[PDB]
Amino acid sequence: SMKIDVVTIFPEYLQPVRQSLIDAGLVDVAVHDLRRWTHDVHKSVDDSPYGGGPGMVMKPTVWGDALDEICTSETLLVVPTPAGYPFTQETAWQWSTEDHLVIACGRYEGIDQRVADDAATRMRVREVSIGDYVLNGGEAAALVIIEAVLRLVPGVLSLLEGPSYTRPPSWRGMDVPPVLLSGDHAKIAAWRAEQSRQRTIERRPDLLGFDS
Amino acid sequence: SMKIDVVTIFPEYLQPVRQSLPGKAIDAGLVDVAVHDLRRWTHDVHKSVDDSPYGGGPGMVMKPTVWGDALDEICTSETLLVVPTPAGYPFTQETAWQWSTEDHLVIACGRYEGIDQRVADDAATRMRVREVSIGDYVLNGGEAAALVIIEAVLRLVPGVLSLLEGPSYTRPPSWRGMDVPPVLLSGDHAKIAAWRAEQSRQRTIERRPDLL
Ligand SMILES: COc1ccc(-c2cc(N)[nH]n2)cc1
Ligand SMILES: COc1ccc(-c2cc(N)[nH]n2)cc1
Repeated sequence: SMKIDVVTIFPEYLQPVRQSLIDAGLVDVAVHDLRRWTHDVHKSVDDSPYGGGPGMVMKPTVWGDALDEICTSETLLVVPTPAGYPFTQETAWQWSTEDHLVIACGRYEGIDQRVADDAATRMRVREVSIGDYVLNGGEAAALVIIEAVLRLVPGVLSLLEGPSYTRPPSWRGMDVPPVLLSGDHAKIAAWRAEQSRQRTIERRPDLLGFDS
Repeated sequence: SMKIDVVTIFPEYLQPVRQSLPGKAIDAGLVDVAVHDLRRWTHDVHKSVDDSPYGGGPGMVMKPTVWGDALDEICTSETLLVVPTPAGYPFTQETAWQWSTEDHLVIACGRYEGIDQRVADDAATRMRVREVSIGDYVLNGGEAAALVIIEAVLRLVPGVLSLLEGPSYTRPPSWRGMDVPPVLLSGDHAKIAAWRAEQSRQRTIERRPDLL
């Protein structure tokens, strides 16, 4: 059993998770509007940065009140950010056995650093990046993290994968590799091992300890 | 002026994209995103999109005949065909900048174990094809990756909407016992810039030593 809470100023962006990645009852996912923890009539969640810079920063006060209500000492607080530790398959396996994830989604130029720092005095906190590109906010990263983690949960139970094929054996004058039709398990395993190592050196040489 | 077509068996998953697009950019004709149900191009009464893998293995493979008809209708010679896959070349910020000046992106979203390799190989004989990964984790299908790519590319198109960045702060100057670093309130802007550079250097050493 896992519970996931997502906090955001754009709750509508999280609807793609509504169609189960939940239907079984293994996991429960809930989405919260950050603005519900404001108190002024304009529901202001942002202010200009100290020390200069472009754009706006999310205020710590509103975030602190939201996390106070949602989190406990058992919670793993997840904060997507381009400046984070890398989120990898290893991370996904680690988080797949957690009881409670809370994902805090930033907008504007980001969240006041004291939010994560205050939270770390009460619970475990992980600032993470899902890849070396920049988004407008954390919501799409939240969807990626939820999908990668939930598929590993017990109950929903290196090198690059090579190419796959299915019927018909000839299509537009292009043939499925004959070894794959041969029924020879040893030869098929060897061919697939070689396609994978060939794809890896071409596309991801870093995975085998080479440059670029 | 960019057109994006997305092809998927789960069209509702791409809901956040159309919802995040400002009317002004659509009205100005800067961007158009369209989502297509792959089952529109199936041949049989059961609307089949998958079949068993040649050479054996777990799961299923998406049929080349269905995908071939879909891409024949949607793509032209000027199309950049994007195929998300864990076995792809890395999608990075430089990729996003490159794709931001394209006239037509088509994103082919896989499910099951992937798409028969002859689909991409045939398409590459008449248009540019890019198989790409958005990070070193595995998803159930390409839809969440399509959301990430669309957001990272379109935020670089005007008006559509090295080292790691250090921490950001805003009001109040003191919160839950934590003060904003006094240098940021000093009015010494050369010193502030040097402080930010050192914060960035330390964060990069701790979280991303690969960047150094
Ligand atoms: C403003 O709030 C955010 C939160 C997260 C991101 C992000 C994370 C990654 N790997 N790319 N972009 C950007 C902005
Ligand atoms: C079966 O269709 C897909 C398509 C893409 C993926 C993917 C891409 C990345 N970076 N992780 N997972 C998985 C399955």
